[PDB]
Amino acid sequence: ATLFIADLHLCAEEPAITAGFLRFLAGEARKADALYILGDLFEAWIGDDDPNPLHHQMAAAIKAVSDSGVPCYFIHGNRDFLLGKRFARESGMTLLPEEKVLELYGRRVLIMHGDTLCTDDAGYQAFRAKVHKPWLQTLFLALPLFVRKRIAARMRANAIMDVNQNAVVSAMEKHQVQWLIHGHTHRPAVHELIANQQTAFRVVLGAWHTEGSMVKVTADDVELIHFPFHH
Amino acid sequence: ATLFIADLHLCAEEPAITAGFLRFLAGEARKADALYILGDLFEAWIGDDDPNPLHHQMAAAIKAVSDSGVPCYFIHGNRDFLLGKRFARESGMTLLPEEKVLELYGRRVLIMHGDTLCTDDAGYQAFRAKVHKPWLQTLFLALPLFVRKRIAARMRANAIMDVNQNAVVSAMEKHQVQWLIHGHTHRPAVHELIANQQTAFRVVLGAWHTEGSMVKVTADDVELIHFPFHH
Ligand SMILES: CN(c1ccccc1C(=O)Nc1ccc(S(=O)(=O)N2CCN(c3cc(Cl)cc(Cl)c3)CC2)cc1)S(C)(=O)=O
Ligand SMILES: CN(c1ccccc1C(=O)Nc1ccc(S(=O)(=O)N2CCN(c3cc(Cl)cc(Cl)c3)CC2)cc1)S(C)(=O)=O
Ligand SMILES: [Mn+2]
Ligand SMILES: [Mn+2]
Ligand SMILES: [Mn+2]
Ligand SMILES: [Mn+2]
Repeated sequence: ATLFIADLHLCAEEPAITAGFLRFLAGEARKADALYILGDLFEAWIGDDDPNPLHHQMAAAIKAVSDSGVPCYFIHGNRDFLLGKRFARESGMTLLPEEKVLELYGRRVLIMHGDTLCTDDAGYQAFRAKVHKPWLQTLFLALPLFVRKRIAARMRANAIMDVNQNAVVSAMEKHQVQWLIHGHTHRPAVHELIANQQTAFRVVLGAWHTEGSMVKVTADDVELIHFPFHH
Repeated sequence: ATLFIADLHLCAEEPAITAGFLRFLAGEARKADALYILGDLFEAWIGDDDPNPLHHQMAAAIKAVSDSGVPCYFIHGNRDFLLGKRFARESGMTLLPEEKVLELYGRRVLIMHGDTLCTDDAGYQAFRAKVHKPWLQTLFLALPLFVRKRIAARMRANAIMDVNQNAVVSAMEKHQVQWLIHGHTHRPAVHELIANQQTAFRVVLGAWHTEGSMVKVTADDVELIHFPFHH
C-alpha cells in the first residue's frame, strides 16, 4: 500500500510520540510502496540550520526508509512551513507543493495538509498569507538562530478550526478528483460528499498523541487506520 | 488477524449498507482467524421465526464465512437482543455472553456491545433490565408475529448516550484486562486510560452507514480501521 501520515507535531518534550514514529518508520513504512507525510511533522520549525538533535534523529530515521527502497514525500503544514531543501536532502524526502494530485493505482487522489481548506479562520489565513511570502521567509531565516527562537517562543505562546465544506468541494472540482486526503484539523474521519456531481470521499488523518493514524491506499481499498502506542 | 465489527443496523431500507457487509464477508472476512460481531447486526429483531428475507440472506452470507474455516461469534446489542439459537444455527455463529474475555495471541481482551457501560442513561438501562428478563422474552416471542411487529413499530418510533468512564474502569478491573473492544456508542475511536493501575486501551467501533469499520487484532498490532463504501 501507499501510506499517508500527518500531524505528528514531534518535539523533544513528547518522546513517547517520537518512539511511536520510529517504530512506524522501522516497521510498517518498510512494507509500503511510498510514504507521504502531509505536514506538521514537527511542532515548530525556524530553519534547517537548527541543531535540535531531534531533527537529525528524525532525518536519519526517515532517510532509512527511502534508502530501503520506499520513496518518501512531504507537504508542509502550518507548523513546519520553513522546512527546507537542506532538511529534505538530509531526510531523503521529496518536497511537494501545498496541493498535489497523485495517480495511485489508477485513482486520482488530491493531497494537502488541510489548512488551505479552513477558510473560516480569518486570523489563521491572514497569518498563513504573510508567512508564505518568500521574501519574508528569507528575511526571517537570515536572523540569528537565538533571535528566531525568541520570536518562535512568543508566537507559539501567541482549538483548530475545521474545514469549510464549500472549500472542500471547490478544491476537489479544481483538481478534478473524487478523493482527498488531508490532516491539519485533528479530526480523523472518513467523509462522503459530492464533487464533480459524483460521489466523493474525504479522508482525514489524526494527530499523534495517544495514538497514531495512517491512510493506506491500494488498488481496491482506502483505509483510515488508528493504532494506540501500546509497545 | 482476528476481526471485530458492530453496529451494522442492517435493514431492508438501507441496501447500500447490506452490500458493503456482503463485500466484507466475501473478502476481508475470509482471510481472518475469526470474526466477532459485537451487537446491533440488525436494526431490529422480534424473533427468529421472522420471515424477513434479509435475515436468511445474511444468515447464508455469514455461514459461508464459518464454512470457509473462519469461526464467527456474536454478542447481542440493544437492537437485536432477541436474536436466538435458531438464527445462530442458520448463520453458523456461536452466541457469546454480554461480556466476554478473549485470549487473543496471549493478550486478554474484554468484548461487549458497549451498552452495559452507558450507565448514565437511566431510561435505557431501565428498558434493558426489563427486556433482558427471560420470562418476558419468552412471553413476547409467543405473541403472533403481526402483533410483535405492531409493538416494534411503536417502540422503534418511541442520540445514543456515551459510556460512563467509571463503568469502563470498573469492567476492565472486574475482568482483569488492559484491553476492551466495544461498539454501541457510534463514536469510533481509540482511547488510552488506566485500569488495574496500568495503561489500558478501549477501542470503539463505529456504525455502518457511509463507512464500515472493524478492529483487527494480531500478536503485535491492534488497529481500528474505517473504510468508505466506494465500490
Ligand atoms: C492553527 N495554528 C495557528 C492559528 C492561527 C495563527 C497561527 C497559527 C500557527 O500555525 N502558528 C504558528 C506556526 C508555526 C510557529 S513556529 O514554528 O514556532 N515558527 C514558524 C516560523 N515563524 C516565522 C516565520 C516567518 Cl516567515 C516570519 C516570522 Cl517573523 C516568523 C516563527 C514561528 C509558530 C506559530 S496553531 C493554533 O496550531 O498555532
Ligand atoms: C439506545 N436505544 C434505546 C434507548 C432507550 C430505550 C430503548 C432503546 C432501544 O434499544 N430500543 C429498541 C430496541 C429494539 C427494538 S425492536 O427490535 O424493534 N424490538 C425488540 C423486542 N421488543 C420487545 C422485547 C420484549 Cl422482551 C418485550 C417487548 Cl413488549 C418488546 C420489541 C421491540 C425497539 C426499540 S435506541 C435510541 O437505539 O433505541
Ligand atoms: Mn496538526
Ligand atoms: Mn496543521
Ligand atoms: Mn448501534
Ligand atoms: Mn447499540
